Amino acid sequence: VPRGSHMLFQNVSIAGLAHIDAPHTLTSKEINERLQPTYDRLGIKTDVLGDVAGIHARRLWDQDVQASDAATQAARKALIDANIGIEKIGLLINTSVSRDYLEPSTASIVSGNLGVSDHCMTFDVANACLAFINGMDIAARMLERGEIDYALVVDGETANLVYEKTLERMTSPDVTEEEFRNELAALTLGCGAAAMVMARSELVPDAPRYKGGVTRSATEWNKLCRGNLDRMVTDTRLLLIEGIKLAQKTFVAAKQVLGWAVEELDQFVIHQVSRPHTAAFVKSFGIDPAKVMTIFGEHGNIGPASVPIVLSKLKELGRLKKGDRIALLGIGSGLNCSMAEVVW
Amino acid sequence: MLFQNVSIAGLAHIDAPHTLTSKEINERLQPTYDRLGIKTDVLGDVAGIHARRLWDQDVQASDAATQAARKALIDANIGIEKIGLLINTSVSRDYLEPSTASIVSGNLGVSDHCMTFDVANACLAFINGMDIAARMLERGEIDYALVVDGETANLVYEKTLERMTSPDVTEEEFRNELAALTLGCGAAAMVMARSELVPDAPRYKGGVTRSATEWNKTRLLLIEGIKLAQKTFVAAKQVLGWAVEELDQFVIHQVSRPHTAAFVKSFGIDPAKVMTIFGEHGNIGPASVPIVLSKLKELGRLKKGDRIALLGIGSGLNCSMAEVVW
Ligand SMILES: C/C=C/C/C=C/CCC(=O)[C@@H](O)CC(N)=O
Ligand SMILES: C/C=C/C/C=C/CCC(=O)[C@@H](O)CC(N)=O
Repeated sequence: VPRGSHMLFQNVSIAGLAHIDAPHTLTSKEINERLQPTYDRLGIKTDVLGDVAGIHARRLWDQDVQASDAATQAARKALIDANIGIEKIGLLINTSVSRDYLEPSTASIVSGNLGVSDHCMTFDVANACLAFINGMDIAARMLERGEIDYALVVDGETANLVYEKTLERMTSPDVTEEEFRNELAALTLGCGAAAMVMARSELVPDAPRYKGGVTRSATEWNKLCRGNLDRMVTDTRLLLIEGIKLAQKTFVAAKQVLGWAVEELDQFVIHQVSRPHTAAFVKSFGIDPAKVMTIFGEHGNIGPASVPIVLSKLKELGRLKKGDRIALLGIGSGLNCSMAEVVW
Repeated sequence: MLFQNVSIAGLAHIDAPHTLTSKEINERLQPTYDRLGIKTDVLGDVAGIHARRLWDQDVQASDAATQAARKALIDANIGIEKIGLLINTSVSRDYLEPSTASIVSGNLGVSDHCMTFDVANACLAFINGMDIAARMLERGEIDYALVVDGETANLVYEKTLERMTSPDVTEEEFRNELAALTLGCGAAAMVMARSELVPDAPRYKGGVTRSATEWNKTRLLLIEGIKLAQKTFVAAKQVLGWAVEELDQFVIHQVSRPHTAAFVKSFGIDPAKVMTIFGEHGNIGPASVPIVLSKLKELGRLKKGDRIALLGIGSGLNCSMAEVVW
């Protein structure tokens, strides 16, 4: 019985992948030292960062590193991984939450740094922690059609400023319990960068394939996590509850269009908000925790770069084998949920 | 290779309610003009911007985008439940996270199948959004899309006027800040759809993009932008079959009178085919193109079969040109 494609991508591949770890370690121990007088005033006796969220350290750049710089570093590395020159790139999309300016796009800045040709289409996509997958999909649609041969999706995140300003606000003798709780999640963020070269499959026959997938939304929850360059406010309790509800809905669609059954997937690359959010997600879908790589403990939450960083690390660690079915899953502020598949 | 089954179901624009005239602005800049001895009316007499519009206090980009979206849905005569994709393309944004699109979508009440995200690409983003939506429609992923764009400039005016008025500022710093006083508020939205759902609707053919990202760092913008546009037009001739005398309207990004005339001169375009709103509304960023297209529609200037060129030269530098057949 002939079936449809369900609109999954055909002949779109991952030619190259890379990540950059930011150089400076900031431990939760140091942060707690700074916060301790405020913890004490507020009666907080548990280590909410280390023991509850499960984050022991995160990485930071120098103050003067912009999103575009981190993105450029990852892009050069992914080009090497793909063994191609910048001249082959026909599309470059930046997907980071961090942004150099309102205008022009961070993508144009990265493109300028790398020296793209005058044929290269460039723009930014912004969608909280899901944007790298959005960028992959947009690239995939062009590649499938054959409008381009190769695309770069890039994402550099700089959390330096949010750390600096949040730590100042949270150490004020006047900070309220409500504002302290509201901003605490900002201290689980991390710096880092990732980039991916995608290509028409005919150019890279043995490369992993990207199939695309499904998305569902609950945009009535768009107030749950709001962030600017120096501040992020989060309702962690509702993010957890409403996020899981949305992912359940999304998983129903995934079973229908991707044919997913958790036991038949080899890796789950999940956006990571915290240890308890991850645990809840894994328990909710009955996923084998051994299939779920985490970097949150030592790098925290790298926003939309998280997924590709974890995928790149799995590649480098030699955890991925030909034929492996890899689920990319994320719940992003919006709320949105996306679930897609890569076949290694 | 061009899109065969993508149409424009509905289109709308919102004009911001408060007028700030350049005469009014100049009264405030006069002492600083005098100091440094300018004695020239750069806004009114050179740039050709005589007024621009501002929103009420505390109107966010999402609010303006939402107003435009509601009016575009009416123009398309469809309910929000039909929208499968909502992309926001504005420079102005409520937050870094979440997307301004999610906020607009929440305001409208989109369904749980509706995909949303922001695209940012200076003044070219609305055209990028249309392209992105077109590809999804063509592939059958969705039946209808909203592309929305609300621009706010209230804060920029307050801050810039105070800054450029301060003791430290050199000529040049000042002349650079003058450019900020050409920005205007406004909003637009477009419903795109699969053509079989809306026979007789205008059709979006798609377009071409060329870049010169070596210039991502005003007079310079002009020359290099036009050179980039020339390259892009050469491409448009080949892929779109474009020739100037065969196009009925040129809908272009709205930057300044000198910039517009230089563009018209370069391509040998009949200026009668180039509607402008900069004089009274200033530069509305990526919303300018769809606002002008919407005004052309509302004015009854567009007739069945009209070949309409949409184009912008954006910060990057980037240049995109696309065709709509009315
Ligand atoms: C398992 C439930 C998790 C809820 C997720 C909330 C969103 C996560 C964040 O707040 C950031 O990582 C980025 C983001 N919102 O996309
Ligand atoms: C006609 C030549 C145009 C040169 C380009 C000028 C830059 C224009 C602007 O500064 C804004 O309108 C928007 C933008 N840069 O995308």
